[PDB]
Amino acid sequence: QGPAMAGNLYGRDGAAIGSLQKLRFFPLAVAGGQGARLVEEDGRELIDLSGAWGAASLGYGHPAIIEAVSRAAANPAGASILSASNAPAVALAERLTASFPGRGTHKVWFGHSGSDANEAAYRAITRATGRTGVIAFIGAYHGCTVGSMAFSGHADGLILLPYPDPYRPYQDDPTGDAVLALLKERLAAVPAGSIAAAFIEPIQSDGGLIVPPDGFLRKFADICRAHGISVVCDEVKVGLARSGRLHCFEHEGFVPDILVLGKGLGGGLPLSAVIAPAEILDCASAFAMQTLHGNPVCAAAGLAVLETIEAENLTTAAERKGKLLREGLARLAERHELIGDIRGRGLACGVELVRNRQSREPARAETAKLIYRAYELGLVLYYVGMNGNVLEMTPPLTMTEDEVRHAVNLLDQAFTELSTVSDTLVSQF
Amino acid sequence: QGPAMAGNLYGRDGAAIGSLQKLRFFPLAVAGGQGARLVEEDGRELIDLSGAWGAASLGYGHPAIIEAVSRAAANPAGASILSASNAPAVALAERLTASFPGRGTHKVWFGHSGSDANEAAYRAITRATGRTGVIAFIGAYHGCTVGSMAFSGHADGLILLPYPDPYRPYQDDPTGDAVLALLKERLAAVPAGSIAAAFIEPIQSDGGLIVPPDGFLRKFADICRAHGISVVCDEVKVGLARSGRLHCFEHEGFVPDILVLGKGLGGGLPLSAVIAPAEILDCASAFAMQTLHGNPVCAAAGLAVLETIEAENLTTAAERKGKLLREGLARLAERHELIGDIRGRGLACGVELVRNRQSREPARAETAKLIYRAYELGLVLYYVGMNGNVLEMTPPLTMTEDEVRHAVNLLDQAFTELSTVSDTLVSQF
Ligand SMILES: *Cc1c(COP(=O)(O)O)cnc(C)c1O
Ligand SMILES: *Cc1c(COP(=O)(O)O)cnc(C)c1O
Repeated sequence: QGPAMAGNLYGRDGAAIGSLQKLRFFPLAVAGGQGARLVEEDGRELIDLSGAWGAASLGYGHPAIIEAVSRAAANPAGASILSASNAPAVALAERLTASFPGRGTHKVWFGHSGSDANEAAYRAITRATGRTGVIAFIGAYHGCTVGSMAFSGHADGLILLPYPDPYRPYQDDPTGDAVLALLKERLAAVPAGSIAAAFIEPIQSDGGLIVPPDGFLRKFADICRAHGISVVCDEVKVGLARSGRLHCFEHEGFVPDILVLGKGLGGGLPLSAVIAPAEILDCASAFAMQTLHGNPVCAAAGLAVLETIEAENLTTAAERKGKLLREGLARLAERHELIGDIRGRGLACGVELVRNRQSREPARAETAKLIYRAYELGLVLYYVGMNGNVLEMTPPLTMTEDEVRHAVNLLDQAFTELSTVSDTLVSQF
Repeated sequence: QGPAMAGNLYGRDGAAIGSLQKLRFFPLAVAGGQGARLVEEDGRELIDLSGAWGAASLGYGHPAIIEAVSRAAANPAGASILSASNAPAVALAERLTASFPGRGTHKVWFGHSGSDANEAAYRAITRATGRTGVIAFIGAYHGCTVGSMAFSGHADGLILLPYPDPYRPYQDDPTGDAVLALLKERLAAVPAGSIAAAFIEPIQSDGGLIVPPDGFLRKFADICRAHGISVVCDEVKVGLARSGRLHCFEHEGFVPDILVLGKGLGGGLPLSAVIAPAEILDCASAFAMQTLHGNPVCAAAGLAVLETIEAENLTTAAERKGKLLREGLARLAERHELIGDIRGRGLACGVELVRNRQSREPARAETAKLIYRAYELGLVLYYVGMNGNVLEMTPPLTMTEDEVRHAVNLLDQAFTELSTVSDTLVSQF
């Protein structure tokens, strides 16, 4: 608690920035970055296996993002989509709609964040249908605004379901059929046509990076469509190439009615999008708008991200580098009993820590200590999960094979030195 | 409705972007910009007296914003304030707190938009106090999200008051004392201590650019403080040098408890801020957070805006160029009877149009036609107001004396040729 520490960048953050928006696990204080590496005020370098919770899709200082943002700042097509059309925003909407199977029928709404986008999707669908009921999952993370929290699991007529977890199956049913049956029984108890939409994550993020059982999401989508319920796929976390296909729903044998994007869409700038049927997004005007929505600098960044996914073959990169990561982690699991489950798709990877592999008892304290030690060793990653025991890895898609190796090595050391981290120091955060 | 028009940038915007977030008055379609001028796809240049609703504080392609954003993109301090401190965000918070009279007691929360910021302020104050009641004004524009609309005038325990307008005074009382008296009588009817906060705009934006009567806001603030009600000053529209003082409340003889900033703070990037007492912003953690909040590119832009306000003496510029604008408009009022009132401070200017100066009957249809004709002539401005009859001028602070002249000349022509605009063409929007 001395003056030198209080005067460093982390101490100044405490004195100037309120705690309201902080989610802090260790005293990471960044002054710069390059590739998949962060540089602290003191000059210390770290590998960022978080990639800013997935937002730094192209890592730090990617030349495509430099080029686009500098170009747009020097010759910006205004500042907004609200009261003018602008070139970069329109080009972006065109590209996003062309990427999606509903390209002939769908349009785009632009926001600043995943929270904003999920709020707008819910508001538009309820307006369009005149119904407010909504299905979502327990543990779902759809945002942290009043409008997006109304159907988060982490609104009038909310039905919340368990998300089927192959490692901890609801009703001991590894197929997830018991969750579908539960949904049917819930729907039987409400008036016909009273549910407007279903929000789903195709890999549950904050819930624990939980890939649902084979077939489950297709079946779920079929139940929704049988009731005329719009299926909204929240791909803020696992979209745009991260899963090893461009859209994560490509792994799951269905196409949603509405696709929600964010995080890495902006490559480190604030950008989100909803791709929805024209009838949904055209049901009102001047209805869900913020002044800087569709600003050209952020639109330019989104174009750069899409262009770079193509130019650097990042779908295939994510699939290759995800296999490499998972190989490394499987080697770690030979040596460290704490590792209970390694899961995910592409470069959305979760590692669940347990005190015993038979019982699967969660290792909550151990996880928090692990990530603190990793920070000390020069690797940044966080945890998530209902039980606080799932390491989250969402590195930049451009992270090199060498940086994947180094991160795995640093993680190996963290696991070895877990214990060394004091309870008091960790409970500060 | 032919293919060439449908294939131009405005037509493509209609086919790809939903109407949900649009607020369109004429078919403005922008491909670039420089200074205070926009360039359409077809190459036509326009003077932007809107400045993107106030957001383009430094105009288009300002070198300070180019330099900052390019620098931060090339060496970004991560992407977020949530799970790391970062250098530009901390420096920004420091500068914002130093600018405010509550510098010893206050901290900062960062958002993407004015809507986000107003939502966060309301959530924090209600959490901190355990009270949800709130005072706001009829006609108030605090945002367009579920959380910011809950106390907009354009929440449980909402008291809404008339905003005192010198041109149309409530109860024929030009001082606004009747509105204060009404407030006292409303407060007498609620339980002691049940109102947490009062949101006010120091010039009402969407309401009609309405500068309140001398003394009113100081008196209002005193009533609030007598009841322990936190005073929140929403300066999203008229803050940061636009009024000819750095903070608009400087004209009004009070200091708020909480200051909300947005729009031009980012100079065309999405950035907002709340400056509030530490006890308010420290009352929770992980409570009001979005992944890209405090990202360094947007923080860098905000630093550039603050630095440029200083380096280019933009407070004094706004006061000088606002006098020049108001002189020009006063000349227009000699010739065009429609002009009923010219008001505002600095470069936040409103011109209210009336069918007759004695009766003050609003000229709603005429206003819409006027701005459409102006667009055709090469000037961009919009209207606002309860009666749809207030031209809004919020140009970039860097707009030159020559561009002010040209805009006034183009407006003179618009007024002359109002009639020429067809009802059908204008009612399309
Ligand atoms: C991150 C995330 C959001 C929210 O995005 P923000 O930018 O934090 O508002 C929504 N949905 C999912 C699945 C997410 O991972
Ligand atoms: C523009 C404005 C807002 C909302 O800002 P957005 O960026 O559109 O969310 C809030 N308050 C006032 C006074 C405004 O002018």
